[PDB]
Amino acid sequence: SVSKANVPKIDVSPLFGDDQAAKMRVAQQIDAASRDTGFFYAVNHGINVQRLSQKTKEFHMSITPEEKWDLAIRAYNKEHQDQVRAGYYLSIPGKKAVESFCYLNPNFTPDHPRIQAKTPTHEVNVWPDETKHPGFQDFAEQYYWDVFGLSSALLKGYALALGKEENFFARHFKPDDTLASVVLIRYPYLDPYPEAAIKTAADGTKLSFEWHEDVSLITVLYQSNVQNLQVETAAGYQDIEADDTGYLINCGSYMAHLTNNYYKAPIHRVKWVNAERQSLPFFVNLGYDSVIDPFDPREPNGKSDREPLSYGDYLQNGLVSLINKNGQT
Ligand SMILES: N[C@@H](CCCC(=O)N[C@@H](CCS)C(=O)O)C(=O)O
Ligand SMILES: [Fe+3]
Repeated sequence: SVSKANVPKIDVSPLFGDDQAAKMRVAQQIDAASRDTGFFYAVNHGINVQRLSQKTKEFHMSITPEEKWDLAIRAYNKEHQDQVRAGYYLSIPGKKAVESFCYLNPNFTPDHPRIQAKTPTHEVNVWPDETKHPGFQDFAEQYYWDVFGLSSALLKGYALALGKEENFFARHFKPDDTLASVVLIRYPYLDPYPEAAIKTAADGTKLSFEWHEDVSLITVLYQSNVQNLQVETAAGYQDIEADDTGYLINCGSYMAHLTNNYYKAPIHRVKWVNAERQSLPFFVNLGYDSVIDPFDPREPNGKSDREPLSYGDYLQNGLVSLINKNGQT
C-alpha cells in the first residue's frame, strides 16, 4: 500500500502579528515544507471552518435542478456566454459525479473597470435567489474576505521564506483586483457509483481527478475529514492525511515559475472515495497585470533564465490547459 506524505502542521498565527522573529520561524517551516512534499497544514488560522462547512452543506443539499441550470457556466448552458469561470458546474448522473459552484472577487461588479472592458478572466458572480438560500450570498462573500485575509498572511510567510520583504507577493494581492476564486465542490455518495465517473491511474488507483499542478500562486484548501488526496514524490504517490481543522496549503505553477522551480508546484491527484464530502479550495491569484520578475533563490546572484509572465496571461492559458488535460469539471 501507499506511504503517508510528510505534511507538517505549521502554526501560522505569528503571520497576523508584529513579532518579526516569530514570523521568520514560521517562514522557515514554510520553506522546509515547500522544498519537501510541497504541502503543509496551516493551523491556528482564525477561520471558523465548521460554520463554513455547515453553510456550504445547507447550499449543496438544497439547491434544485432548476436553479443549477439557471446558474450554470457556459459549458452546460449555451445561454450564459459570459460565464466561463463563475457559476454552477453540473454533475452528469451516470457519468460525472462531482458538482461545484465557483465564485470570484465580490468587487467585480458591473461598474468595475475590468468588467466594463470585458477583460478575460473577470466576471460578475451569479447567485441563487435570496428567498431560497437565505444568507448564502452574504456568508459566501464574507468567506471570500476571511480566506483572502488568511492568504495574505500566508503570502507574507512565503515572501520571508524566499529571502524577500514581507509584502513581496501581498502587494500584488489586492481586494480591488484579485483574480482569486472560491470553489464549493460536492463529492457525492452514490450507490451504485457509476464506473464511468471513476478514472483509473496508471498504477491502478481509482481517481475522481487525475494528476495536475494547480493554476494558482498558492492554493488554500478546506476539506472534509475523509482522506483522498495524493502527492507525487520521489518515492511515488503518497497519501496526504485529512485534517478538517486546518487548511491544506500548496504552491501552484506561478510560484514554480517565479522561483525557477525552487518551490515546485507539487503534482497531486484526488482518489475516488464513495463518500458525501466537501472540498472548498481558494485559488490565490494576483491581478490581471501583476508581474513579478522571476528569480532563483539557489543562485548567488538570484538571476533566472525565465521570462516575466503577467498573471492574467498565466491564468487564461492555465485554465484552458487544465480543462484540455483533465476535462471539464
Ligand atoms: N474554476 C476555477 C479553477 C478551478 C481549477 C480546477 O479545476 N482545479 C482542479 C483540477 C482537477 S482536474 C483541482 O485543483 O483539483 C477558477 O476559474 O478559478
Ligand atoms: Fe489541485
